[PDB]
Amino acid sequence: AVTGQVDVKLNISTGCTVGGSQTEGNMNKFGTLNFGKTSGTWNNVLTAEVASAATGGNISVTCDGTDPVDFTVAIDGGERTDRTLKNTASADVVAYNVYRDAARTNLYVVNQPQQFTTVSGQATAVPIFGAIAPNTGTPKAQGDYKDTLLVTVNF
Amino acid sequence: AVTGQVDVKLNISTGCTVGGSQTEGNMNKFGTLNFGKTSGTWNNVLTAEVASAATGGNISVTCDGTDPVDFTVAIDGGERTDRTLKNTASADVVAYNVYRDAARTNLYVVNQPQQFTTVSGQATAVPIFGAIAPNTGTPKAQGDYKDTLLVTVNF
Amino acid sequence: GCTVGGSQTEGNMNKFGTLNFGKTSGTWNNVLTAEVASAATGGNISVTCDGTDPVDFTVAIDGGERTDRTLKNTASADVVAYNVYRDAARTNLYVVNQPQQFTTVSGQATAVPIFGAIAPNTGTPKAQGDYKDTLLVTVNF
Amino acid sequence: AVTGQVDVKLNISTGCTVGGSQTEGNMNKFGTLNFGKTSGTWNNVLTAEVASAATGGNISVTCDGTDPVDFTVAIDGGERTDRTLKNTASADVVAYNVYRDAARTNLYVVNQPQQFTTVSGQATAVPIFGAIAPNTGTPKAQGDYKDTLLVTVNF
Amino acid sequence: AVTGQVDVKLNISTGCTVGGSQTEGNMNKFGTLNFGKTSGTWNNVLTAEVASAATGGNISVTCDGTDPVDFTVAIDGGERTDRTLKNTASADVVAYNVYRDAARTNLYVVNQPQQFTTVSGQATAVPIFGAIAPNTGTPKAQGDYKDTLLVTVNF
Amino acid sequence: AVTGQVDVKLNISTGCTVGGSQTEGNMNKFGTLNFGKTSGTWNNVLTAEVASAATGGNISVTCDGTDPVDFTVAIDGGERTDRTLKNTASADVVAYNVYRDAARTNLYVVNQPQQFTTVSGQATAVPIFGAIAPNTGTPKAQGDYKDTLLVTVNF
Amino acid sequence: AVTGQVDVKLNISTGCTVGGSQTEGNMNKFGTLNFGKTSGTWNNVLTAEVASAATGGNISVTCDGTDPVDFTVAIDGGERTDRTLKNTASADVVAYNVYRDAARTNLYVVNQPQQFTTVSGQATAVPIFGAIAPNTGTPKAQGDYKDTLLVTVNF
Amino acid sequence: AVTGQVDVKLNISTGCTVGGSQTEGNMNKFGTLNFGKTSGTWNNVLTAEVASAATGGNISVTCDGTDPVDFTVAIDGGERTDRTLKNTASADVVAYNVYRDAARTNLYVVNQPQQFTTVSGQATAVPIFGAIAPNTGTPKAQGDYKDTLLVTVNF
Amino acid sequence: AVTGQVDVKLNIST
Repeated sequence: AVTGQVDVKLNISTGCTVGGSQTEGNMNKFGTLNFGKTSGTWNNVLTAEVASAATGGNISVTCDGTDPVDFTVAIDGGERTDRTLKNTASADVVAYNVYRDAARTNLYVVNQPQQFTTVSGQATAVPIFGAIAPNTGTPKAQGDYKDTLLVTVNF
Repeated sequence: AVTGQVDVKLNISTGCTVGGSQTEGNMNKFGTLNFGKTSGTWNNVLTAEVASAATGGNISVTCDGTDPVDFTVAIDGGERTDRTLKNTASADVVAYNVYRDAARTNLYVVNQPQQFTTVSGQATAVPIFGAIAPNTGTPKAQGDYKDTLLVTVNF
Repeated sequence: GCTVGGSQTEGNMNKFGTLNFGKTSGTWNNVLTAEVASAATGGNISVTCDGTDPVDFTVAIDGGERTDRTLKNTASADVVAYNVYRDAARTNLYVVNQPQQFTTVSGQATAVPIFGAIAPNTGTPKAQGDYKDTLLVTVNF
Repeated sequence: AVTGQVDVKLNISTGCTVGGSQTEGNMNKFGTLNFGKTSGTWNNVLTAEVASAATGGNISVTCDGTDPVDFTVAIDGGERTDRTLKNTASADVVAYNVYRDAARTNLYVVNQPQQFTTVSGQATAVPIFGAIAPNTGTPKAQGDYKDTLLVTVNF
Repeated sequence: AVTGQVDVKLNISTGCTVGGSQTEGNMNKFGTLNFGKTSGTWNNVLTAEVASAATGGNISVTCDGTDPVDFTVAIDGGERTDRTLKNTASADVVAYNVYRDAARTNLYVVNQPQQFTTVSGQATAVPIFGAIAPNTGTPKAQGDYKDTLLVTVNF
Repeated sequence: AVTGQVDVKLNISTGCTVGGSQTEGNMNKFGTLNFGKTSGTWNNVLTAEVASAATGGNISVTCDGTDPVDFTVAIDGGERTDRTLKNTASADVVAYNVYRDAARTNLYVVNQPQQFTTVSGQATAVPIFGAIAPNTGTPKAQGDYKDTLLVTVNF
Repeated sequence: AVTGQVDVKLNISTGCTVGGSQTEGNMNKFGTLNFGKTSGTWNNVLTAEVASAATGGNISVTCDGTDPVDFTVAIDGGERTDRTLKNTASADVVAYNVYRDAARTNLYVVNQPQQFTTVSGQATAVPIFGAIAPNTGTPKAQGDYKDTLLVTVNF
Repeated sequence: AVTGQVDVKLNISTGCTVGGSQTEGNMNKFGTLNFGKTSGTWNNVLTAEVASAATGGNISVTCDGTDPVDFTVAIDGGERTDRTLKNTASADVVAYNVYRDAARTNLYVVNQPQQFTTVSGQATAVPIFGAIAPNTGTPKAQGDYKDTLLVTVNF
Repeated sequence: AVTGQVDVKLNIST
């Protein structure tokens, strides 16, 4: 019998809120990274942007205050922690990655706070640009591949 | 004068130990559930994970032996027994809950042994995922809200 | 007078409960901690008073069989030092032979939290077996 | 701490692929819209066609299957979202537009899926015809003007 | 979803301009190759010169600078890519060709940069001499035959 | 890159044709204006008539129809645009002119449509009467002098 | 639009010249065939010789060189092509003919090169002997009858 | 190629006609100057008068009108232009002359208009009196000597 | 202008 304590805390004062999300039960549904349909072996880098579940556009984070707040954005490694989509039925995997800039260069490194700025009376967009490498080796099995990345807007 | 007996017992043989805790005086400090800063009325479900007081990551329970032991995890209802954080100065309360899975579905029911597995030469993590409902009604007073959940790793 | 609930009469001595720390290895790094379980119901000892005005009753726990709060192995002579506290944070200690004060109102039963706590033994591994002690809790007025 | 979910998806079954592109790092380089050299004030509409980065000719999109698939083509508004080329050093801008037909009539409207057809065993070309209005007012500063239009072949 | 990049460029420094054109909407109308009226079967080679839409004479290309610039001229294959005029109503076709010299010898080969010279303070003419072979076989249907050759003055 | 359009047209309905010509490659060879042999300094006006390349006589233009059509005849200024024959080897020039009537009065003015009539079931002749002024000044160098006048029968 | 070519030529080397002519504007006036005055009905063959416009005597053709050159002489059929003089006002005609020898035997056949010889340092005369048949039938109307024969000295 | 003009003229109004002639083909045969037979060396001047070919007498010129017209008579120098009769076979010549008066005094000078008068309703005779000098030197060869003098009645 | 011919003859023999 090892009984222990867990201090719970919350500082209600002046915070920042994330728009574009829908409450899926008790977990914020931020959006979808829909690469679309594809064949077994694709030569072109499959690339799609996150579509917020609430509006359809990009996640719009706004802060509540007058001075420009600096908030951070961190995305995790997905269900299996290595950014791989898994086929619903078979065990095939599809490696992918999420970048921050339009040219697929600034990668959202696993469990890292990619910095962001936000001014009063304005909503800043969180570009989560997906990208998949060209698979010109083995044709992955037919079906639907999925993953649930947890995006962590933290301060 | 009602004098009575209390039998004390301890079976020293082959037990299981919880890592990630720090001994706060004579009580094991397991960690912190830090939701962060927030405004009076938040529309998004505030959500944070427990951070072990010893390492900063998740509580890592390991057992001492060779066969996989099945240990249980039970969390209580907090200081007031209804999972509410209380403002340090005023009497305002903030209802919350702790879940076990990443999607806020498998709730750690009050005083219930949520089952867990553990194999030899490995440490299993105890995910205590916090979650707070969207308060879009009354703005709670400014300040710091706290609670001390007692996590009970028992066999 | 005032009466103590949650006890079972073991012969001619009131069995109040059990302080079960559970199973453990020779050397434990975490403070072993468990709460008293009343022998009658399984929960906490529920003391209720018989009357209309709120009575102030006291609770005193002794030092165990050997008077130094040590559990003894049933076979060998190894000992395991422990202590019983009153509050959930292991701070307010039930000092040996001391009347820790308590309140009780009419039409209500007050619980007597006897929170056990054992220090982290990271030195010598105590021998295998069962360690026991019989603390005598003294509800007096 | 606002943690949220982003569902990632990919339907590997029977897709369409775009030829004529080169993988620039992790972003598909489709081509170049080279208007050529020009003076400060040009009276003639400057006009050039996209040159695929892989072959030099037009982007050749082919689909993978037997039934004629209807795929769409969408081009965005450029780096600044208003189809303006910017001088590498100064802040001068050069407004332009991309059309689909040879007579500069069917405009690729910003973020719009201009429809397209494709049959089996054939590659369809994606004509991205550039066009710049006659500037007979102010002479833009000397140097190189650039823009990066993101072409979005989607299904 | 195959998203890709198209680099747009323009070098504003010292260019060459084409005179004799009129801006038809957003496409430069260079001129007309009017062979005139004819009967079903003509024995003489029908021959006419381009008439600039702006002045009525020959396209006058002038360069903007002091050193003699060498610019090129390229004409494409017409609407159907085989230099055939099509009847507005029926599907009859009339094969033709455009030459550069007055004796119908130096042909403007399809998609080829026929070289040209230009000196400062002077406008050079672009002779686009049309020529049609003698049709002494089948009488083409009555009506108007048309084609739109795209002339490409490039550097 | 200045890309432009050139509308090509042909009205196949009821036209007029020119006889007496031979197709030299893709250019209609109408005839020859042979002044003959001459000495360095000639006192008499050298004068000869055009000899059609097909028959040897005068160019016979006939129209295809029943109503009398009014067609025009235009002759240009020769290779150098000033009606001068050039010696094949040296740079000496011999000024000349082409008239329409037998008395060398009605001159075929440069780039001008000298009017003509034509009735059904008849061929009208196009008299191109050459004439050279008496050179009694400087003796032009020995050799052959040539020029290629482009006759333009247009409607 | 039937555009065609007319090759112009002149061989300046060693030619032959015709004397006795005057340049009437741009046409060589060779002479006059003056039959004189006559009545409505003449019984005698009216006969006169050509009188050169320059001297009054016979046309004197001389060649420029040392070897005897053989040059030809050709006379056409007059204004109406049937050797008829026309009254200036009325439509009456007077048929005539031009002979080469003094006895009216060797006729200058229409468009025919009647041969001639010429030696160095000498001028040969071109006898154009006119002759009119005796009209003893109908009296032609009063007035002046004219014609313009084109004499063609060619080599 | 020296092409030239010869104006032909005839004034049909009120003329004069010559009688006594016969049309030899297309040339008026006026008469014969028959000296008769003679020996190699004649001492007497051989003398004979012209005998008209039509009647046998003298040429009778009559004018057509009412006022007395003054017409002229001109005789040329014969075939060789020096008034010599030539033997048909050999090259011997016989010099002669034609006079106008009966006493061999008024000579018809070569190419000269010897004047004559003529009144209405009367025919005037043209005396062409021949005369040959006494040859008392060399005897000319046997045979027939001939000449054809062209008499020119002109106005 | 009425131009005409006059044949001239002489028979030198006896």
